[PDB]
Amino acid sequence: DEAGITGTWYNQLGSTFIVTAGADGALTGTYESAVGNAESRYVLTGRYDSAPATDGSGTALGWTVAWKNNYRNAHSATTWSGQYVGGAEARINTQWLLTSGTTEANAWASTYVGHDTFTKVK
Amino acid sequence: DEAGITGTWYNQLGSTFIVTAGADGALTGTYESAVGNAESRYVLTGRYDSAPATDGSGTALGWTVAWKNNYRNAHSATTWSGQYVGGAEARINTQWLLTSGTTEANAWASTYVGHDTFTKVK
Amino acid sequence: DEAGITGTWYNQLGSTFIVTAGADGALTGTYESAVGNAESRYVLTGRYDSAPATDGSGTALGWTVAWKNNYRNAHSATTWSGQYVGGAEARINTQWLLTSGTTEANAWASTYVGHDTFTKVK
Amino acid sequence: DEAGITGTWYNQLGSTFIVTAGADGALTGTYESAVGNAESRYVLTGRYDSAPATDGSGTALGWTVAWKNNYRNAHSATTWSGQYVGGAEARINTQWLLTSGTTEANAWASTYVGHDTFTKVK
Repeated sequence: DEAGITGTWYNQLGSTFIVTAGADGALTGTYESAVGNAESRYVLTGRYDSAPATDGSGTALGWTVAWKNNYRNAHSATTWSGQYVGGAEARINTQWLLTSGTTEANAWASTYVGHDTFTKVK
Repeated sequence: DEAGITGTWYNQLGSTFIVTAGADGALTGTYESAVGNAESRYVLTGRYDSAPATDGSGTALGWTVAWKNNYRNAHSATTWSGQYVGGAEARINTQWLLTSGTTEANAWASTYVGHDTFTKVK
Repeated sequence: DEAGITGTWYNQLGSTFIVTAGADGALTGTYESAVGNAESRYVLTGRYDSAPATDGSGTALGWTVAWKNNYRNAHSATTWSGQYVGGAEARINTQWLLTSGTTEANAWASTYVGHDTFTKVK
Repeated sequence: DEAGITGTWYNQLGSTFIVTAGADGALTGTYESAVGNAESRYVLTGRYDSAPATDGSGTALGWTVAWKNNYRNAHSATTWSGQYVGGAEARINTQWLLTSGTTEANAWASTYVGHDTFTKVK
């Protein structure tokens, strides 16, 4: 599913995920968040299963954005872990962890958890 | 903290995380899990905050491993999201999400969550 | 929102959440999972914010089910943490953690994470 | 493990978890957080597996605190999901989800995730 994953994806917040899937399992591209302490595009990288099961299962994948670019630095990183599901209404269904750099006293509150669903439309 | 992060790290399970931190925010290297459906080294990639706060806060980072190599394919991916804390007993404190490729009927059970602490010793 | 929360709720899997909200912040009732190692109803208990903000924010709440009843014992417990949002299309938006009893060797894989959205219809 | 679980527990932050395990699977008691927007004791309730496996596995359990008492209201709830491990150095190993009541615009950032380990000492 190199073909299936590569391209522009959109989540329920209106964020834009632009990815290229490599034959080797690499994910590279850019992320633009519609929310939070974010402006414009941020580098992403990640990995995907380049030889998924042929029993109708999804394709496992994940990627990271560190929220620093030329405009802003939110001193934080998000990882998305999920699976690509192909077909007429292709989706990437994810859960994510957003960690901030914190002092040791605040480290208990360093990490948000959430879920994003990406589609090829909207 | 390019210097601080780059090198060999070990978690509480005895897994080995070998990383290079790029001046640009890139993380590249290899991961070897002491547990699960895993053998030998797997590619990782990720990102880190290359200009962290100077108020004693940690450095945010994350990375992904897709559990396919020349030996095995576990049809799964783990993302670690966390922060690097420098000093005499440097640590990377993480939480992680492990997603399997699943059928739609099993997708509710696709994702494990856990936490790993990495040190430069053991 | 004692009135708003009390009643029968349904999630996207077709599970049924039957709850009573107490004036004191208590949640009591029963849960029936449409999936997994589950049959019929299981006891639940939990808590909710009985004096929520009046600025349009949701109402925080959570509850637990241990997956033992007279029929089955899945040696596991799920906690849902979320917020109630009132109005024409009332919802309870949750994330959940499902922990199994494990041996120490398997404890890294003890916990699933997911998300459920409950509505008053279907 | 009604006997094993019932009593006073302490986590790595110095919080105090006071619980009674019922023969029926109920957990009742009080929680006092050493951190966050919290003062004094808060009601908790939860559930545990009252007939765990006899193969050396832990005992699954969970509980909820809504962060309202006579002193403060943090408009939030935490759920802990985990397992009790008996013996000389008994532990309750948990992961937790802390949800705030939010506006719909902030709901993506409503939930923290973390992990607490409880012991009978300190």
